[PDB]
Formats: sequence, C-alpha cells, structure tokens
Amino acid sequence: PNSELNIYQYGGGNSALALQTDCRNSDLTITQHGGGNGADVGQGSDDSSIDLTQRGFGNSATLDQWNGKNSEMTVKQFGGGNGAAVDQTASNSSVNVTQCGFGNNATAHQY
Amino acid sequence: PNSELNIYQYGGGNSALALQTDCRNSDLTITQHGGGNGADVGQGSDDSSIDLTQRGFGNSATLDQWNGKNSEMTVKQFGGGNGAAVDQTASNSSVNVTQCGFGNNATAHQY
Amino acid sequence: PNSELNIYQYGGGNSALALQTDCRNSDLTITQHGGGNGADVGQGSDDSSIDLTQRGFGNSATLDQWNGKNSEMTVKQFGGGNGAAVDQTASNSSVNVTQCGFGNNATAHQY
Amino acid sequence: PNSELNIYQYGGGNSALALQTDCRNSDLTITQHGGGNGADVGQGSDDSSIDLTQRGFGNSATLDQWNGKNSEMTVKQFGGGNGAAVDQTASNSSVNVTQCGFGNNATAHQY
Amino acid sequence: PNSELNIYQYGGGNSALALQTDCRNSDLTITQHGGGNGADVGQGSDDSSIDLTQRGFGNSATLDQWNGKNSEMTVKQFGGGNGAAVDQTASNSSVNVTQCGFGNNATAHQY
Amino acid sequence: PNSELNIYQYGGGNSALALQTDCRNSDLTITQHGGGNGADVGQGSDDSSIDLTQRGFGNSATLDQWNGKNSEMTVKQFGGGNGAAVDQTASNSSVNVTQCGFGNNATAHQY
Amino acid sequence: PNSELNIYQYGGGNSALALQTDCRNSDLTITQHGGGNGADVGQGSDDSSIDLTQRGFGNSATLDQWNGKNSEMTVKQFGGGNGAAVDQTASNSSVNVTQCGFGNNATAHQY
Repeated sequence: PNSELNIYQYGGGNSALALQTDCRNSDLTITQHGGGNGADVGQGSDDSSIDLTQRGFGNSATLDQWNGKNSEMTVKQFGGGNGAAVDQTASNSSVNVTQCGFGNNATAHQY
Repeated sequence: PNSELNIYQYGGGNSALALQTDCRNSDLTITQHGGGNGADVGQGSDDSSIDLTQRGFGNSATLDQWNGKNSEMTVKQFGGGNGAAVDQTASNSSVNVTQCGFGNNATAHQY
Repeated sequence: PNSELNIYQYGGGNSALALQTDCRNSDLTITQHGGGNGADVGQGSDDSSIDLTQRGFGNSATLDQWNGKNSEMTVKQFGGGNGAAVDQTASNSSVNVTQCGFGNNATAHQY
Repeated sequence: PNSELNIYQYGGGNSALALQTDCRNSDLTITQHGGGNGADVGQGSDDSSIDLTQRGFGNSATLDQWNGKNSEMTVKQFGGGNGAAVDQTASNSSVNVTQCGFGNNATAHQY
Repeated sequence: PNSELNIYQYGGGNSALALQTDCRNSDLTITQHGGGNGADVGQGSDDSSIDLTQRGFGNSATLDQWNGKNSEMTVKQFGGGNGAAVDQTASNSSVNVTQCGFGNNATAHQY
Repeated sequence: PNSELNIYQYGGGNSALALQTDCRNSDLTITQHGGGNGADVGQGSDDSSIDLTQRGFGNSATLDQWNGKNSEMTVKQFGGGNGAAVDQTASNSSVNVTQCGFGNNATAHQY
Repeated sequence: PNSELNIYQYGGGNSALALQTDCRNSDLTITQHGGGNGADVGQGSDDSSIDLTQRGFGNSATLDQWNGKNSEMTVKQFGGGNGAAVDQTASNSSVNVTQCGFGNNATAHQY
C-alpha cells in the first residue's frame, strides 16, 4: 500500500496534525503558507485523497475522511480566520471546500 | 410522492429563481430577510432537501443539487455581500455553508 | 411526478407565501413585478396548475386549489391595490381572474 | 367538467363577485369597463353560460342561474345607473337583458 | 543486516542524539549546518530510512520511526527556530516535513 | 544488531564525521566540548566500541576501527591543537590514547 | 589472543609509533612524560611484554621484540638526550635498560 503523508509549512506559527491509518494507496497533503494556520486531518480510506491548502493567517481546518473508497477531499482557505470542518465517508465521492476572505465558516458531511 | 418548493421574502429587493424537476419526495426551501438578496436554486435529486436562508443585504447564492439521493444541502448567509456557490451530486450526503459577516465567499462542490 | 413551484420577484417590498403538498404532476407559478404585492397560494391538486401574475403596486391575491384534478387557475393583476380571492376544488376546471386598474376586488369559487 | 370563470375589469372602482358551484362544462364571464359598476353573479347549472357586460358607471347587476341545463343568460348594461335582476332555473332556455342609457331597471325571471 | 547511522555537523552549538536498535538494513542520517540546532532521532524499523537536515540556527527535531517496515522519514528545516516532532509506525509509508523560515512548528503522526 | 552512533557537541565550531557500516553490536561515541575540534571516525568492526573525547580547542582526531572483533578504542584530547591518528584492525585488542596540553601528536596502529 | 597496546603521553611534542602483529596474549605499553620524546616499537613475540618509560626531554627509543616467547622487555630513560636501541628474539628472556642523566646511549641485543 503506497500511502504518502506530506506536510509543507512556509512562514511562521502554523500547526499541523496529520493521521493516516488503514489507508491504502491514498495521499494526504497539507500545505500552509503564512501564519497561525491550524490543521487537523485524519484519513482512513482506501484509494482516497485529502489535499489541504491554507494561504494567509489564522485559518482553521478539521478534516476526517473515513471508511470511504475512491474518495477525494480538497480544502483551500485563502485569507484570514476561515474555518472548515468536514467528515467524508461516502465511497466514489468527492468534497470540495474553498473559502476566500475573512471569517468564513464551512462544514461538510458526506455519508 | 410529494415534492415541495417554498419561497418566502421579507423586506425589499430580494430576488429568487427556483427549479425543481425529476425531484421526488424532496423539499426546497428559500427564505430571505432584508434586501437585495439573490438566489438561484436547482433541485433534481430524489428524497433530498435544499434550504437556503439569507438574512441581511446583498447576499448571493447559487445552489444546484442534481442526480443525488437522500442528500441534504443547507446554506445560511448572515450579513452583507456574502457569496455562495454549491454543487451537489453525491447520494446520502450533506453540504452546509454558513457565512457570517461581510464579503464572505464560499464555493462547495460535493460529488 | 414533476412538481415545480416557482416564484419570481422583481422590484421591492413584494411578499409571496406558497404551499404545495400532495400535489402531483403540478406546477405553481408566482410572478411579482413592482412593489408591495402580496400573494398567498396553496396547491394540493393533481395534474393541476396555478399561475399568479402581479404587476404594479399593492396588489393582493389569495389562491387555493385543493382536491381537484387536471385543473388550471390563473390570476393576472395589473395596476394598484387589486384584491383577488379564488378557491378551486372542481376537477378538470379552470378559473381565470383578470383585474386591471385600481381598487378592484374579485371573488371566485369553483367546486 | 371544463368550467371557466372569467372576470375582466378595466378602469376604476368596479366590483364583481362571482360564484360557480356544481356547475359542469359551463362558462361565467363578467366584463366591466369604466367605474363604480357592481356585479353579483351565481352559477350552478350544467353546460350553461352567463355573460355580463357593463360599460360605463354606476350600473348594478344581480344574476343567478341555478339547477338549469344548457341555459344561456346575457345581460348588457351600457351607460349609467342601470339595474338588472335576473333569475334563471329553466333548462334549454335563454335570457337576454339589454339596458342602454341612465337609470334603467330590468327584472327577469325564467323558471 | 547493514545498518548505518551517520551524523555530520558543520558550524557550532549543534547537538544530536541518535539511537538505532533492532533496525536491520536501515539508514539514519543527521546533517546540521549552522548553529544551535538540536536533534533527537530514534529508529527501530526494518528496511527503513530517516533523513534529517537542519540548515540555519535554533532548529529542533524529534523523530521516532518504530516498528515499521519499508518506511521513509524526511525532515528538512531551513532557517531559524523551527520545531518538528514526527512519529511513524506505519509500514510501506512515507512522512515528509519541510519547514522554511522562522518559528515553524510541525507535528506528524503516521500509524 | 544493536548499533548506536552518538556525537555530542557543546560550544562552537566543532566538526564531526562518523560512519558505521558492517558493524554489528557496536557503539561509536564522540563528545566534543569547546571550539574548533575536528573528528573523523569510521567503524566496521563487530562487538567493538569507539569513545572519542575532545575537550578544548583545535584538537584533531582520525580513528579507523575495521575488520576487528571485541575491540575497544578510546582517545582523549584535553587542551589545544592536539593531533591523534589511530587505526585498529586487531581482534580482542584495546587502544588508548591520552593527550594533555598543546600541540601533541600521537599515532597508534594495531593490527 | 588477548593483546593490548597502550600509549600514554603527557606534556608536549611526544611521538610514538607502535606495531603489534602475530603477538598473542601480549602487552605493549609506552609511557612518555615531558617533551620531544620519540618511541618506535614493534612487537611480534608470544606471551611477552614491552614496557617503555621515558620521563624528560629529547629521549629516543627504538624497540623491536620478535620471534621470542615468555619474554619481558623494559627500558627506563630519565632525563635528557638519552638513546635506547633494543632488539630481543631470545625465548624465556628479559632485557632491562636503565638510563639516567644526559647524553646516555644504550644498545641491547638478545638472541
């Protein structure tokens, strides 16, 4: 099972927690640009992907992709203080969240 | 097999376009409070729900839920100039967008 | 059972209440142009259609189509302060109200 | 039962009340031009028609068709202050009232 | 069982503690350029590799790769005061941490 | 094969090169205190130990423990500018070099 | 074969060259105190020992122990400019050279 977890941080004060378990041929990528961005990502889904990109300051993301197969996550937060929380369990399914600006809130649930 | 689509406007200058076709056992609800809020919503998903509530001024929402089953979409825009675009094709899934404040932008795509 | 309920509002201060239940293969359409127009429309009839058009200011319509089949109801209110009250329960039946001008009152019941 | 109720009002201050019940394959039509004309028309007869035409001001009409079949009732009031009172219950029968000018009163009963 | 642990230190004030136990056909490499960089690396995984490179000043790294097989760790800290903490126990898995700038904190967990 | 290679540096300008290959059940330790100390150490010997201690400034040590078994090398350099060059291939043998002061040169070979 | 070769140097500028080959259960020890002392020692004799002690300045020693068994070699040079050259090959034999003062020269051969 070729499973890859990548964390790239540029700037200062960004924090990332990542978990990949029982997750075969799947990719989890976190890329944070700027400052004070927080990420918490769990992936336990086969042939699945999670891409998290935060660019700016004070953005928060909590992502959970569990039990699914052939499933995709994209989260892109541009700006300041945006909040994202997503759970994805559906198979052959995809979730996309894109927040631009200040103070955005998004919660997504796919079963 | 009951299908309901509802529009409520309170205030002035709010505009709503709604479409429900091939959409069985499904509810689409559109409620705007205030002024200048714009909504364009399409629902063709069985056993599915759309709820958009706009409260404030200049909020814009474009919602599309097609080919899904047992799917729920909720968009709530509080304040001014919030923008939301939501696409929903997954079955047994939920999208929730909650925008608070001014100038918020959110696009959610869930397949 | 393609059931569609459409409300289009252009201008300011228009209010529409629409209800569609137990209503198969049926369309309800409300179109408001101008200002201060009030609409209350309920439809529970199979293979039926409601068409309410209000163009002007201060027009009010109360429209109820219940327990009929293959029934068409149309109200067209042009101008100011027109009042229409229409109840339709007869099957395979049509009601048509046309008001032009100011201060008109029209009552129609079809059983 | 293709039953149609039509109200056309042009001008200002005209009032029309129309009732259609148990009235199959039948037409009720009211046409008011001008101002202050009053109409009260009841229709409960199968395959039968009412045509009321009031053109002018201050004309009053009280019209009832009940329990008839294949019955035609036409009232035409041109001008000002004309009063008409017509009751029709006979089947396969026709009532025609024509008033032109000012202050005419006409009463017709057909059983 | 060819097990190699290499440490290269250039400059001054860099300190590194490295432990390799029960770790067959596996490579652990530490390379520090500059000053005041701290490293603590434990490797007990078969056919696994850990590569740590710190370039700059005041960077801190804590890396634990345990019980895995065919597992890769890459940690690269460029700049000042970066902190990294990574634990990997998953087999056939890869963790990559890259920090650029000042004051980054990165945590990686892979089981 | 529990094989551990540790280098501790306290102070500034110290440089340490260490390689451990084909070396089962063996420890290589380098400890540098002060400034500008240079060490290069290779270990390929089974059940062997390397202890290099440099305390001061400008000390240089070149240590090669190859093809031996049950072999110990200890080199201790206190002060400034000491040079030691030691090669050890003999099995069940021990080499001990102690330099105190300034400008010492010592060469040790054991086959 | 427990074979030990130890060189202890205290002071400055001391130089020692030491060779132990084919020499089982044997000890070779050099102790130099002071400055400029030179030692060159080869040991290839079984169950035998070499002890060289130089205390002072400018002392020189060339010691060769070969093909003997159960042999002991001791040279003690105290002071300045002392010279010692010793070859031992005899079995069950001991050579002892003691030089005190300045400018002493001693040659020992035992076959």
